Formats: sequence, C-alpha cells, structure tokens
Amino acid sequence: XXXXXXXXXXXXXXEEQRRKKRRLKKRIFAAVSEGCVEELVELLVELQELCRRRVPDFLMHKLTASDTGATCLMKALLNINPNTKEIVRILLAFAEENDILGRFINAEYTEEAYEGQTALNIAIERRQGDIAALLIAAGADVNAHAKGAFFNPKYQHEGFYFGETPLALAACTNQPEIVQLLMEHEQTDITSRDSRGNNILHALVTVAEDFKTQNDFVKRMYDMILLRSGNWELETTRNNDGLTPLQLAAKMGKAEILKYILSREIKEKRLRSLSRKFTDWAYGPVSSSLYDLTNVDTTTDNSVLEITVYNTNIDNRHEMLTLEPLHTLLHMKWKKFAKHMFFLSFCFYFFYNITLTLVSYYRGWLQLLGRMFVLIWAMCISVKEGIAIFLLSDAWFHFVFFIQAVLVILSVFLYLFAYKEYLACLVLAMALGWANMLYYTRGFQSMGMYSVMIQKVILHDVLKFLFVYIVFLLGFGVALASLIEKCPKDNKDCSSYGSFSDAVLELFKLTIGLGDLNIQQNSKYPILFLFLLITYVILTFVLLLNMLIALMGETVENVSKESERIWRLQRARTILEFEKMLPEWLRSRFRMGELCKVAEDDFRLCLRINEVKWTEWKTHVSFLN
Amino acid sequence: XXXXXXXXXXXXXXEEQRRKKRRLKKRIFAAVSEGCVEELVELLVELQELCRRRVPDFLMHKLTASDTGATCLMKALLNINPNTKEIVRILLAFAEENDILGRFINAEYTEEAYEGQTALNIAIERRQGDIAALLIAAGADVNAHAKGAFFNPKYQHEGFYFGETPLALAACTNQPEIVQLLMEHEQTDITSRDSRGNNILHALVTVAEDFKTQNDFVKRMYDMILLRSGNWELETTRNNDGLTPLQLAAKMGKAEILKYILSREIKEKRLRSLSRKFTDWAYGPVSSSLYDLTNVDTTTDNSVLEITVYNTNIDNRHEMLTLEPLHTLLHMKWKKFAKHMFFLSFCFYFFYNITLTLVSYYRGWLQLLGRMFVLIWAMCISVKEGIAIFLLSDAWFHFVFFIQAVLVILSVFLYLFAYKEYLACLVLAMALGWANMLYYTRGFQSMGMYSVMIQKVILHDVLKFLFVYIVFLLGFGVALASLIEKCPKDNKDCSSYGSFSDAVLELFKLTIGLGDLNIQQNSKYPILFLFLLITYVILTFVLLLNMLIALMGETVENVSKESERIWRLQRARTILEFEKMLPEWLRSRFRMGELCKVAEDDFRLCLRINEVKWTEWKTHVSFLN
Repeated sequence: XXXXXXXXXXXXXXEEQRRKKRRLKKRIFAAVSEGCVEELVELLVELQELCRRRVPDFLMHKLTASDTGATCLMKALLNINPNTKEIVRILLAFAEENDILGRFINAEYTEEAYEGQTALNIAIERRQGDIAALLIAAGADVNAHAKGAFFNPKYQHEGFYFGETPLALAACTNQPEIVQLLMEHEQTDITSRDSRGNNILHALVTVAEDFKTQNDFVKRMYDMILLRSGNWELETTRNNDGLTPLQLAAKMGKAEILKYILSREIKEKRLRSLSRKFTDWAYGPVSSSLYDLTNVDTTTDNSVLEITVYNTNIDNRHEMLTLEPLHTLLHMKWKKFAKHMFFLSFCFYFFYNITLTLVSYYRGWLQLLGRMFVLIWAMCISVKEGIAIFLLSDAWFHFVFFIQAVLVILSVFLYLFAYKEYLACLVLAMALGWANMLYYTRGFQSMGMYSVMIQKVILHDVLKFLFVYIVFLLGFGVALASLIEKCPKDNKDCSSYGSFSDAVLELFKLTIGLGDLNIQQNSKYPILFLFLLITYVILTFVLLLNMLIALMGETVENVSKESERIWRLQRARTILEFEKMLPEWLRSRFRMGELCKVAEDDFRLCLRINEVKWTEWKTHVSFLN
Repeated sequence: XXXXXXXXXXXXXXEEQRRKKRRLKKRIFAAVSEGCVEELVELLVELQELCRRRVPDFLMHKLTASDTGATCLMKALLNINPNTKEIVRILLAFAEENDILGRFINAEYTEEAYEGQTALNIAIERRQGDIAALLIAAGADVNAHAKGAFFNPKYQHEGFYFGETPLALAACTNQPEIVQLLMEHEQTDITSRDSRGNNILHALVTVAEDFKTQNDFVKRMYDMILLRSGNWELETTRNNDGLTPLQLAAKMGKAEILKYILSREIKEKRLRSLSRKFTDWAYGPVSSSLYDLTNVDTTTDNSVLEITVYNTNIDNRHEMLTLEPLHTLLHMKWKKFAKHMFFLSFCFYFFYNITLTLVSYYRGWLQLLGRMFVLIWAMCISVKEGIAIFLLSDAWFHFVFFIQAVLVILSVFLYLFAYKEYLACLVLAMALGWANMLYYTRGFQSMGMYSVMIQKVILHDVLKFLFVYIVFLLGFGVALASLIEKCPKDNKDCSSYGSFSDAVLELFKLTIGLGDLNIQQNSKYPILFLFLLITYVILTFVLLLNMLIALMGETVENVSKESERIWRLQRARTILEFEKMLPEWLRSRFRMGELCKVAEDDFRLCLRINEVKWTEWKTHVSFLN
C-alpha cells in the first residue's frame, strides 16, 4: 500500500531575519541527518542559546517540526551515523541545559497515519541498545503506544504490526537483552494492552511464521518471557474478541508454537505450578502423561476444537489436529457415540430411500402405512437441514439433503391436491437420494477418500471443460441449423436437423458415438457442412485431451495424501456436529474429564493418556551411547 | 492401552497416634521422592528406630506400602535425584542396621498387572549402573522374573517386552558394561527362560527393528554375547512353540540380523567351532565358501523356507529370500525338478482343456475314448485341489481350479442322468479354464509380471468403481422405469423400457456406446427423462476419470518393481509346493547336502557355493590403495 509520506533524504517534490532563521533551523536538521560535523552542531547550539538569551516553548517549537511533529533527535536516530551516539549525548546534554527535557523526550510523532511514536521505538527498530538504555535512564516513558494506522493495519500485506509497545517490539524483533533490561525496570508494565487489547503474547502469535522454519525467534522468546513472570493472570486474559492467546494461535494456522503452548513440562516449583503436560510413570519408551483441558473439552464458549475445525481460512487444520489432546479426544468421542449414531442415521436414511423407490415404482394398506411415516421422515430431515442451511467446500451436501426432502414433501403435497406433474418431482427426488450415498462413504477410508477425489474432480476440473464445450456446441449448432434451412419437403425425416435442438442432440450423440453421421441431405452445400462437422469432432478431441493433460499435473504427489487428510477432517466435522447434537445432560454423562492436584491450591480437569514411541525411544537409546 | 495405575507425583483423584503415624510414613515416602533433605531422612530414620526400640516384620510393613507392594527404595529409584545414590547408600545402611535386608531387597512389587519386579529392574531401566553394581554386591537376586502383564503383552502396540530379566533388559537397552558385570558374576544364569521360554536371544530378536537403520544395538550385542559364552547349547534351545531363534527371527520379518545369524565367519579356535559360513580358496573376487543347513534343507519339522514363504503377515519376504543359501537352494531345486514338472502339468492341463472345448463344440468311438480319460483328469485334479482348498491373496487360483473340475464332473454326471441344463454348466467350465491360463504365466517373467499386475488391478482398483457404478445404475433404472410407466399401446416396441431389466440393459449398452438413444417415446414428460439420462452419462464419465486418476498414483515408482518381486515369490511358492509333492525316497535322491569336518567332533551337512563379485572386489581394490 502507498500513502502519505515520511522523513527522507530526498524530497519527492522537484530583512535577513527569516533567511537566517531558515538557514539555522534547516542546518540543525541537516547536521542531525549527516551527524558528522558535531562542531557545527555545537556552534549552532551556542547560537540558538544566544538567540534564546536575547521562551522554552518557542525554542522547542523551532526545534520540533510542526509538519509531521518530528524532532531533531528523532531525525538523528533515523539517520544512523557512527557518532550518532555521541550526537545523541550532545543534544541530550543541551536539552538538559535547557531543562524542557520532559516534554521533549515524551514527544509523540504527530501525523495522520502516525498518531504517536516515541524515539525509543526508533532506537529499538534501528537496533541501538546502548542508546536505548541511555534514553530509558534519561527518564523515558516506556509505556506510550503507537496508536497509529501504519502500526495497526487492516490487512497484513499492507503495514507492520508488532504490538504497539517498545517491549513487544523488542520481543518480535531479535533483541533479547533489551527485554531483560525492560523486565528489570520497575515502571515497566506487562499487562498493558493495545487498541485491540492483544498483549505481548497475542502480538507474538501474530508474527510467528508456520512451515517449521529451522530457526524461530517466537518459539524461544515466549518461553523466556513466561518463565520470568510467573502468572496464570497473563494467558487468562483476552483480546477485544474475548480470545485467549491459545485460541488466537489456533484461529490462525500457527502450528509448532501451538504445540509448545499445549505441552509445557517444567520442573521448578513455581514453574511446575505454571506447567502443562504433567508426566508420571515414564519407563523406557512407554509413558503415561496427563494433559489439561480447561478451554479444550468443547464446553467452553468458543473452544479450541470448534475453532480448528469450523475454520476454513487456514488449510493447515490437519497438521494442528495430529496433536495429542485433540486427536485423543476425537478418537474417544468417536468410539463412544459416533460409531453408534452414524450407522444409526445411515440405516434410517437407507430405509427411507428404499421406501421412496418402491413407492415410486408402482405409480396396499401397508403401503399407505409406510407412506405415512415416510412423510414424517421427510419433514424431520427437512427441519434438521434447513436450520444449518440458512445459517452459514463442505456444506454442499446439506443443501442437497434439504433440496431432496423439500422436493419430496412438495410432490406428496401436489398428490394431495389435483396435480399431474407430481410423479416427475418424485422421481427426481429419489435420484438425488442415491447421489447422497457418497455422503456416507465417509464411514470408510477406502470408499471415503475415493469420494473425496470424486467431489474434487467434479468441482475443479470438469466445469472449465464443460463450459467451453457447450459454447462450441451451441455455435456449431446454429451454424448447422442455418445450413439445414432447406425445408423438409413433406418428410420431417428428410430434415434431420430442421430444428436447432435436434441438431444439438445429434451432435451430442456424435460425441458419444451413438448417432449416424448422415451424408448431408436437405443441405444446399454439403461439403462445407461436412468439413465443419469434422472440425467440431477434432476440437472436442483436443479439448478432452487437454483436460486429461491438466488432470495429471494436479496429481503430482498429493492425490492420496490430501485425500486421507480431507477424510480425517470430514470425520472430525461430522463427529463434532454429533457432539453438539446431543443433550446437555448426555454431554454431562460423556464428559471425559479427570481431576488432578498438581499445586497446593489448583484442582483442574485433566486427561490421562499413554504414549508408546518405540522408534523415538530406540533413537534415544542409540544416541545415548 | 489404558489401565490400572502407577506411582506418580500427582494423584489423579481430587489420639495423635494415627496422625503422627501418617505424618511419619508419608514424610518418609516424600523424602524418598524429593531425595533432597537427607537430614530429614536421618531424623525420620532415628525416630523410626526409636519407635521400634520402644517387630521387624511390622517395621518392613510400615516401610513397604501394601497397596502396590512398593517400598521406599523403589520410590527413591523412581524419583531420580542427584543425591539419590547417597540416599540409596543411607537407606541401605539403615536396613543393614535393622538386618531385614534379605526380604527387603528381594521384594517383589505386588500388583495385578505387576506380579513381580525387582528394584534392580528400575536401576537398569533408569540407567544407573553404579547403583546397579552396589545393589548386586549387596546380595541382590539377579534371576527373578517380572512375570507380569505390562511386561508380557498380547499385542506389541500395548506394552513393553524385553525378556523379563535384568540381563535381557541390559541387552535390549543400551547398557553394555552392566552386561559385562553380570556375565562376570558367578550366580548369573544365561540359560534361564521366561514365561514363553524365549531366552535372551529370542528376546533380542523381538526388539531389533528392520529397515536397515544406520545404528543398531541388537546387531552388535548378539555378537558379543555369543562370543563370550561359547556354546551350541544356546541357539539349539527353543521357545514354547518349539522355535529356534533363527526360526523366530524368520517368522518375524527381521532381515539384517537374520543375515548375520546365517553367516558368522570367525577365526579363533573355539570361535571356529562356533562359526558359520566356512570359507576356503578365496582369490581376488572369486571365492568358494560353504554354508550349513542343519535346519534349512526343508527336511526339519518347521524349516526356514516354509516359514519365510508360507507366511503372509510380513510383506518383507522378498528381502529375506535374496540371502545366499535360500536363493541358491531355490535355484538348484528349480533347475533339477521344477523346470520338468511345471511344463509337464502345463501340457496335461492344456490337453485337458482342448479336449473339453472340442467335446463342447459338437453338442465317435475315439470321441468316447477321450471323453473317458477327461473324467479321470477331472476327478484327479479335483481331489488334488480340494485338500488344499479346505485346508487354509494367492490361493484364489486353487479355489478356481477346484470350482472348474467340480463343475465338469457335475455336468458329466447330469449328462449321465436325464437333465437338460448340463450343457450350460459344461461351457461355463471351459470358459473358466482359459482364465486359469494366467496361472501358468508364472512360467515366464515377461508374461508373469503382467499377470501379477492384472490380478492386482482386478482385486484392488475395479471393485470400488463397479459397486458405485451399479448402485447409480439401479437408481437411474428404477427412475426411468417409473417414467416409462406409459403402457405399450399394443406394441411392446413402443415401450422400449416397459421392463426394469430392459432399461438397465439399454443403459449398459449406452455406457458402451452400442445402443440408440431414443427420443423419449411412451414418456409422459420426456425432457426430464432426457436430462436425467444425460446426468447419468456425465456421472459415469467422471467416475471413470476418477478411477483412472487414482490408478496412476498407485504406480508412483513400484509397479514393475513390486511385480518382479511378487513373481519371484510366486515361483518360490510353487517350487516349494512341488518339493512337498514328491515322495520321501525321491527327496532322499535329491537331498543336496554335502558333509564337512570343521571341528574335531562336528560332522554337519553343508552346501558349497561360489561367489563372484567383480564390483565389490573392485571397490575393495580401489579403497585398499
């Protein structure tokens, strides 16, 4: 993004009292920029003090540029010089000699996109730590926020976000030692929060890249910071949206850092009070270990699982899922109730569709008896589908179920009244029904991944082929109809293509191979007709070959691999939907939580799982000696 | 697997004589756990001795927890501390001062899943060797077995198996020096055997991973152990199942360790008495070398080859086969009798089927003459097939042969009686016959691997396509039959689809391309009919394209590679089946064994083979200088 302008060496635009004033001020700024002839700065400072001697507010105004609110020290810090430390010392000494130092160093850069900015921000972004400690020691407020536009962007591509504090900036950026200095300082605040309210930790999450980079600053800095300040009062806090930093890292597709946040095994006493993933009884490869689930068991307001699974703007959900508590929870919930209810609804729907088929085939008293309850199932499934359909590449099947039951109830209704078209609607219904059998191939891996591939092909690859095919079809169709304008001469069979749609249909038969390529009869110029038709055949062939080419390249190496992952995701989505489907009291009966006493005064929910890693253990054994 | 519970820091559950007793005992346990304030342990020990002074059985009971049978020393060993060696020394000194030391250190951890466990087990699993030598020196029984559940699991995924002894644990785990200490000790037993009876070596086999890992503890430990104790009395022994450690490693798919076990060239005198793969006359690349076959020539009760080949739960059989004695044996047996008998049975079966064909084509005296002997071949092949068919992805062809001959004898019988259907059965028979020609494409590599690919495709890829195809077919069929409910009006040809099966058949013709897509006649609403049918066509196309996609991905790089391996395996299976087919006396005539005199008192069977490795030799030549 391109926008309003900043301090730069090169301006983009192409009595002697006023002239002397301009010379002196601009020379001050230019000496700050070059930062070389500090004797020039000394003479200019002596002259400014002499002018003031022959008032401090006007002095600071002559020093502080009113255009962007930029001061000489800020410009000096921007233009990084070898002596720039010396220049900062000199200017600081002169400001002390003037004694307007408070309002000076507390200057907020005044601009539209920059409502506020300390010089310390620049000291840190520029990586000067010695100067940072000096200005901090000088009496610098380390708590003011860069509540601006460039710092708080709407989109990540346009703008730089770090946390709107010095400390968050030191953390996001490399500089750790400065973090130690700021933590040591007494007037420092950690629990201060930005405009959105995201604290330091939330800010850290907004920056850690995924993809398992070899060296990551955020994975370590978070650990150090949390180890220093021992508090559950830090991660318990929330942003504007009421989101925990855990939940925030989950919303975004941030993997390895999330893995860390969910397993913090640490030995010291207060650390143990802070720890997560409490371990016991480990013995060679085998190990029991228990986790905690205070915001993870799906009972919370906006739990972790609902955020991982119902979020489609990531595509990294599968990686997140393979973590311990999540995967174990899904497996447990499956084995407890999904393996029941899934087959249950499968059998209901199967009986339903068979009944529909038989009732459609024969168009007695027991026939009416079944036909009654079929309307009940139709109405029930329609009511269940509509709520999710109105409230919203996965939910297509829901719309399809809703369409089916809608059509069935409509057909039954028009049979209740005096209508003839009803049978038509009816049969279309049951046809759609059998397509929805694909919905239940999720029950099995071998059929499920196949159905996933089928749906992917039907959505991605065929439409581009079919659109261009139909436009060629229509163009050739009108062409050939124009050639076939010769009247039938008392025999419509002599005019095979007298109708446009008839010619279309024959071309489709041709593309299959059923038809009869007639020598052009009832045609004025038959050879042109024939050449044209041949051309159509050729273009269909090459178009087909092109989609067939383009198909193989999408399947480089990730066909089966993405298929299995997507199957697992689909199972997760269904399992969690059923988990919401149950009552509250049944969920009380299924709440898998186990308590624990890790602290003197902490009694939290927990999940005990066993882990068996022959391979990692054998590596551990081999490397140990 | 998740089950009953263990010693842990954190319990999962959420007069002053009794209170003082609880305080003292729990403080003893907690001091053992923390292992820091040894002065607290000293004061507690002084207080316990004072309480006992104002009896040793009650002392050990107050010390030994009766819940899980766990003692203070065991808990101390579990909680590993820096001073834990010092703590063990102190507690040991106090136990000596009490003099109940025997029953103390011989304590068996008493639990349901843990019938018994020494502290030394923990000393070793925890890797403390110094403490191990101390407790061993203290008078520790090193022979007691962990005859429990967790140590002896049914399934490998759930549980940890090592051999149920200290020594087996030291061996399976890294610790070699402890093995030297235990071997040096006089009261040590090597020939002691576990519940299953698998000794140390059998146990080692249960742990060595395959896949040729770069560093493997089992490959070396086995060598050292066997070199120390010079005995054929060790590998001659067997488990509960009567299996040798060789046979056990063969049953499992354990490759490189098996390669080692089958070739042990070693130079020292007693070692030579132990050695395998006796070498002579090696000279540059060329080398003669002879192996031994005391349990490998297929005459033993449960030989190596029968175990490699008739075992399907591995999939690593091909790798095992390329070893020297096996491969040479198979090649020799082939060249001696299989190249005969295979072509023999091929020609018999070929004459048989041709006779069947001709007799089926013409429905004289020589015709009856051939027809007589055909029944003989049918009965004979049926008898040979049924025994293997009843006694049981390879044996499908056997069932097919049995089906064929059964059908033939049935048809001949019903021709013997007064039946008309016989001809039908007859022809079906001969049809199946020609499919079984694939059975004999094993005779050649070029045709054999092709047939392997064909059978794989027919088993794996087409069924998933065809099931979903037929359900679409049936759904669309009932739909279209419902639309075609318009009566024929005196002309069944006007009702092309009046019958359900007829419409099915026409759709199949359509999917081929033979039929005639009729403009919908005898149809109430023809446009819906037409759209529906078009939809079916589209879905067939995309389904076909999907199986075609999924096909290419299964053939990443292992099509021809797995094909050739499977051909070689199939040859092996047939060759060995014929090897069993022969008489006992003929096998006596074909016994390839050659004797040898390696020892003063050893006269074993042997096989002399020559090995030619130009490449390995040239590498040897180049690296040597």
